[PDB]
Amino acid sequence: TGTIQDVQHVVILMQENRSFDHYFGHLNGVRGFNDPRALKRQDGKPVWYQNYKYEFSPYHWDTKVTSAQWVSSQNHEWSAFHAIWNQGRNDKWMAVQYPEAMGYFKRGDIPYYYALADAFTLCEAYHQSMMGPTNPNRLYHMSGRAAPSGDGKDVHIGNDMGDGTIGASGTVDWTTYPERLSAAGVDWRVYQEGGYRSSSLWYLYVDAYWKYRLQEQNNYDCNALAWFRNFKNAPRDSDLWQRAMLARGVDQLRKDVQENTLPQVSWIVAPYCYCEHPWWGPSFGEYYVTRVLDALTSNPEVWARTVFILNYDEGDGFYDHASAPVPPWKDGVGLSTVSTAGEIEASSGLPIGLGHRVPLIAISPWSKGGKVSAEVFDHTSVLRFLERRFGVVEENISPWRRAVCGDLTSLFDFQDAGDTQVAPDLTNVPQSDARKEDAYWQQFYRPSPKYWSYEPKSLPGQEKGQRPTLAVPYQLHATLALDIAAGKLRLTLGNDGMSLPGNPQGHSAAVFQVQPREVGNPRFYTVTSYPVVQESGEELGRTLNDELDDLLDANGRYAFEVHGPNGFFREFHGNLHLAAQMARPEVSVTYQRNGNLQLNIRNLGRLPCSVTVTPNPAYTQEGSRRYELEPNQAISEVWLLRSSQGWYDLSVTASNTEANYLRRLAGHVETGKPSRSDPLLDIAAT
Ligand SMILES: [Ca+2]
Repeated sequence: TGTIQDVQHVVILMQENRSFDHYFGHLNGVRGFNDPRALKRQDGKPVWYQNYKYEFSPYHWDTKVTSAQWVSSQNHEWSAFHAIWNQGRNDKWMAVQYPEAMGYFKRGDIPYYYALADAFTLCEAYHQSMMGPTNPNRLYHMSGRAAPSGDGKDVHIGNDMGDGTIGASGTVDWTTYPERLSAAGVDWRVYQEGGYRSSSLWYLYVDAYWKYRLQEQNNYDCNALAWFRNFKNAPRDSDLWQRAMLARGVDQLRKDVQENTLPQVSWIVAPYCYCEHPWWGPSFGEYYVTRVLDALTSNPEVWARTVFILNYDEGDGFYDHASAPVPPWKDGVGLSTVSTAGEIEASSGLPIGLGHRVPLIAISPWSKGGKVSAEVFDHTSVLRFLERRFGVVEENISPWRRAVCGDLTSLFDFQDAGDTQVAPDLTNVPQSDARKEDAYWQQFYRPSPKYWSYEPKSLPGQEKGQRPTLAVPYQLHATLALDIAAGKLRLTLGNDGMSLPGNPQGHSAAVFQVQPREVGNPRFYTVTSYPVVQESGEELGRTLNDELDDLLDANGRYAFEVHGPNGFFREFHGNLHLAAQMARPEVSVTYQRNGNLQLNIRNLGRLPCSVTVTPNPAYTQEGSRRYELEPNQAISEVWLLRSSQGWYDLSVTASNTEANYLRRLAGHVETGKPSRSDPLLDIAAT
């Protein structure tokens, strides 16, 4: 016992069109509306201000007075999503969307979801695989690739795949993971209220004037297994059609749980009235989650070996501030040690994914405590988790997606059981029934939310408090060097990977985003903790060297930021041409074993200079330290960080040096053990 194999039943529930900051932008301990490493626009304001001939900012939807649970969905086409992305700038959020997409909810509107988040594990770095519509994301979730072949050509980007119910009438013909599950011999099933032709336009997309209330019989064509040739043309009495595509119910799920005959792996699909789609409120999705939870938790033996994973397909047009890792798509935009075959759209040329943030909640006896996990995951991580548990490896996973995204084994603590019960409120259906009842009956008639009448006087804050967080394998180095001969900027990016209890040795892949504050274009890098054998016989990995030639101005001015995973910040400023003929310092880092930090300052110049280190006042109260460093000199300093929860933000300045010269270092020391969240989140952003 005590391993991943102890898990026996796995349930996957997948809702629609809810971004991260829309739900948990206020929750304490998450990288929410007050991320201190927020992206900065060209004008110098943080990205929380968006310019569309006027200044737009996020605002709090207050269901107690308006109808925020009934808002029409926005436009989230592929072109719209990529124009939002803007090749890493992420600043045209209001260019294509509409103002109402900037709203966010609070605990007063969704008590059930916030109770779940406070009680169960939440991922704040979960990204959608394709920056596009629903079906391709669900195609990735059910197959692991949205193309007939893994060469990057003919990848579906619009929407054709379907079952001829709500306008989607296509058929795709590559190997699907449930087929591998059937071939292997693992019991799998799909829970939905109806099969073929259950959903109807006449029922759901005509405002449903006859009912407009509830439909517990259809499935909204969200079954991605039904779009494949083998399934769509399987024998009517065949095993595949029995296991996958039929009519079932959540009451039958409760019956199966109480009979100790739960299918090993269950895809739970939702009816349209409950699947969180913007035509319907989050309260209905809460009620369905309550039904699933009370059905599942109705037995000790079943709950002692069950893992329930709730996630969403895409974030729709709802606002999210982070910028997702992406693979290089042309020249002059960075290099990756791992071959990006099949990850780049051939016709368009821009990369497919990954995309913005969507919530992921893990409910299991091994996933309590209200923890927050900073590793980056995509839809393929679920299939990789099934691979890790059952051993059936899906080859359809693109190599870049295999390297970048994790396998969800870092969320759960399998060294124990923790088989305790769950709070009575979340399993108590009738109060959630009351919430659904007065949500439909009251918030229906309230006026709709605007932005021209509910403009915010300030950017939204965050709930007070920290949360314990889970260890991540990312430890990074980013050093800058100036070529005194060629006058170029050389960036050394490095990774090692942290050993984990869930990761036997510590394979990991990190993505770096380099943001030009003044001039240039964002440049992305992918490094890995293991060697990668390139097609030419080389051995890439563990270290990358790049040259930032195009960032320089006409007079040598350079000013840029280096981002990453888990709040890795390195801000570099200065100038080059005049810097040649006097001294210059350089800053290097070393992660001590016991969670402390070591800072080394290296001088190769010609005259002595004084260098002062002044930490941010929030983390610690000891004073700045200054050293008079000579030419060809170096000194090392040990910085204690246990009282700051193992986070650092240092500003290194110097005298007798160039103007505008300033170095900024910031991040979290990774040691392989769970720790707390960032203390700086609850400090007001502006
Ligand atoms: Ca969707």
